[PDB]
Parts: sequence; structure tokens; C-alpha cells
Amino acid sequence: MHGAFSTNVVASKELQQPGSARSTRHLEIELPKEASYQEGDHLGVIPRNYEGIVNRVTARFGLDASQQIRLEAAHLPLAKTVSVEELLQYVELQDPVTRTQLRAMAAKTVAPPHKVELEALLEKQAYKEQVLAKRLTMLELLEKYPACEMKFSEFIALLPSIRPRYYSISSSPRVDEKQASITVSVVSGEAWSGYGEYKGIASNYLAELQEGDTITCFISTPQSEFTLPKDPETPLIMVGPGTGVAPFRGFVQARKQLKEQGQSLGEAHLYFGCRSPHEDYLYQEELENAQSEGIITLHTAFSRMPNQPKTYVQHVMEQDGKKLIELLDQGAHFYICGDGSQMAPAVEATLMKSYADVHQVSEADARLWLQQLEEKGRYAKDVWA
Ligand SMILES: Cc1cc2nc3c(=O)[nH]c(=O)nc-3n(C[C@H](O)[C@H](O)[C@H](O)COP(=O)(O)OP(=O)(O)OC[C@H]3O[C@@H](n4cnc5c(N)ncnc54)[C@H](O)[C@@H]3O)c2cc1C
Repeated sequence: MHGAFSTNVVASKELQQPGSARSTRHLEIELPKEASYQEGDHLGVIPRNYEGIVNRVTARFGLDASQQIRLEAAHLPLAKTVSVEELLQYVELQDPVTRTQLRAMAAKTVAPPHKVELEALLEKQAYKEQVLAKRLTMLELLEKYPACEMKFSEFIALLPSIRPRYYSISSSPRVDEKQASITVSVVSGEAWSGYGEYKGIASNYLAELQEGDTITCFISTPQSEFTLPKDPETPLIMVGPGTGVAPFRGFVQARKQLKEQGQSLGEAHLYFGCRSPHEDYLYQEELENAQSEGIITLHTAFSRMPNQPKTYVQHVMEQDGKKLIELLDQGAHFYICGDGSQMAPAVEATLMKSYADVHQVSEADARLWLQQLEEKGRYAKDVWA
């Protein structure tokens, strides 16, 4: 289920502070009559490959972007004439090199030591350590091996089809049913492969869009429900550092409308973490206003404030253990969003340890407690790698 539609960008702006070395974007997108969404839904984005990486390919093959050509034997337009540059928007250009890809290159290689090296990469250990660990691509190996006689049409056909990227919708449909926002951390750094500068495909595509540009996307609803309790007095604990705040911005906007409609709201704790308020404290103004209107209680942790200890949300949670565990005993829902590889597990461990300490039980009893909480639908994750 990818029921995709084309539509316009209504806003696009930077969320980090002037002089941050990093970027996080906020985009507002319009939705057509047929689409609709709910808090905790995702936007599926079909991205385009950026100019830099398209030019690296046409340069390697000595081709002009506009050169029309036709293929025949990825989801490629076959038996149609189509330029090179548009063919190149159908495929992934920076996935690790596959074993099929390596064999194809080896077979077209006429410098013998270079063939020995490409074949070396097929072995189990080398493949794990030099290809997969560093995310070494076919493109980077073609640039390294200019006398590999592979040709464009064989290149294009060996590549995977371009995949969508998911973003947690950061707005509530209770404010505007036909407009949705996303919050996009921009992937950028030195390539782990060693070949220059790395840019994440969808995130840099999204970062470069402007008001009036079009975008192809669809609404996706996750198998794991990530929604507010049915009763607005049921207490919430939300942990969402960095771009993890995204779905909680939707939660905040929802609660704010429910209040404006006379509903009473219970406690809602938002644990937010970032480097610094001088840098990446996304939506600070909105979140401080929300807190002032009693929509949330806000707890921050800063990793890089001069003259302060490095603080993460789990450290703050641990200080607040007693209170957070009493809340969960009264029927609170707990939510985590953001980084699933390090932050989520550590937050989970701190929650269980708070339980163990408060209720004087074993770690096994604390683990069973969390298991039961999840099975009741009260412990939800919107995390990613
Ligand atoms: C359910 C879900 C919800 C999500 N919600 C959000 C969200 O709300 N906001 C958000 O910003 N993202 C979100 N993501 C992540 C998002 O979908 C994209 O994966 C992310 O934006 C990166 O995709 P990309 O195309 O820009 O980069 P890609 O081109 O796909 O590259 C991604 C890969 O590059 C790797 N990489 C990173 N740095 C380097 C480097 N220097 N050298 C080599 N490789 C590197 C990454 O580890 C990753 O493996 C979500 C993901 C999921 C699954």
C-alpha cells in the first residue's frame, strides 16, 4: 500500500540556529481531497537524487544529462525514450555494492590487479568489513576504476529501484485536515567509504525544496499504533529528543485544540533533549508556549552546554523516576520517538530501572511489567535507525 500523489510544498524552513553546523528542516505540505491523516501517521516521500550525484554518474560514463536513450531486457521505463538524467531518478545510487554488482564489474575489468581487488571484495569477511561496514557503493568503485568497461545501460539495470523515505508527521489534522508537516534531520558528513562528502538522498532532497515546488508522497499508517489516549485526562509521558519531537508536536497541537473545545486535559510530560538552546532546540517557542497554556510540562536535557554536565533525557527521567512510575501506575501512556539504536534502549532501561527501585522488585519483574504495559497498548515506539 503506496497510493501516491503529487502535491505542493507550502513552507520550507530551517529549524536550527544560525551557525549550527547541522540542519533540521520543517516542511509543510498540502494534501489533496482524497488524502487524510491522523496523529502518529507517516509521510512516505519518493525522493529525487541530487545534482551532484547525478553528475558523478554522467561524468563517469561521459554522458550528457539530456541524452535521450531507450532500454530493453529496478522499475525502469523499458521500450520508451527517456533522458539519462530522468532514468537516474528511478534508481538508488548509494546503496552498498552488491555481490552481483561486483561480479559484473570484475568481468568488465581489463587491468588485472584491479580485477583481483574487486574479487577480493566478494569474500565473506571483506564484504562485511570493507563493503557493508563502510557503505562502499558501485558508483564509488566505478570512480575508483575508470578502466572498468561497464557501460551505462548495464549500470542502470543492476541498481535497485528508488525507495520511499518515511517521516513522522509533525502536525495534527485537528488544526488543518488538508495540511501536514514533517521534521527532517539533514544527513550529511564525511562518507564512511572514504570517498569525499556524503549526503542522504531524501533528506537533502527535502532540504532543498521551496514554497511552490511539487513533491510526490503518500500517507502511511504504521502497524504499531502511535496515538493519544481516547480520554484526554489520561496522563502521557513522551520522550522525543532531536527530530524525535516530531510526532509529539502533532500530539501537542491536538491537545491544544481539544482544550479550545472545552475538554479538560491531564498531565503530559515531554522529555526533549538536544545539544544546546543556542543550536538545535527545535520548536522551542511553540513548546514553551504550550507549556504556558498548560498543554504540557516540558523537561529538557542539553548535551553540550558550557559549564554543565552532559545531560540526556534518560538522566532527567531517572531523577523523575518516582513521579513517572506513579503516573504509569495511574494509567499513563508512555511514548518514545527518535533514535532507535542508542536513545530508545537506554530510555527503556532507565524506565525499567525506575520501576525496580520504586516498587522494590527484580529486573525480571520490571521487564515483565514493561511487557504487560506494551501488551495493554500503553508503551509505544516511533523510533528509527
Ligand atoms: C518509521 C520511520 C519514521 C521516521 N521519521 C523520521 C523523521 O520524522 N525525521 C527524520 O529526519 N527521519 C525520519 N526517519 C528516517 C528517514 O526515513 C530517513 O531514513 C532519513 O531521513 C535518511 O534517509 P536519506 O535518504 O536522507 O539518507 P540515505 O540516502 O537513505 O542514507 C541513509 C543511510 O546512510 C547512512 N549514513 C549516515 N551517515 C553516513 C556517512 N557519513 N557515510 C556513509 N553513510 C552514512 C545512515 O546510517 C543510513 O544507513 C524515519 C524513519 C522511519 C523508518
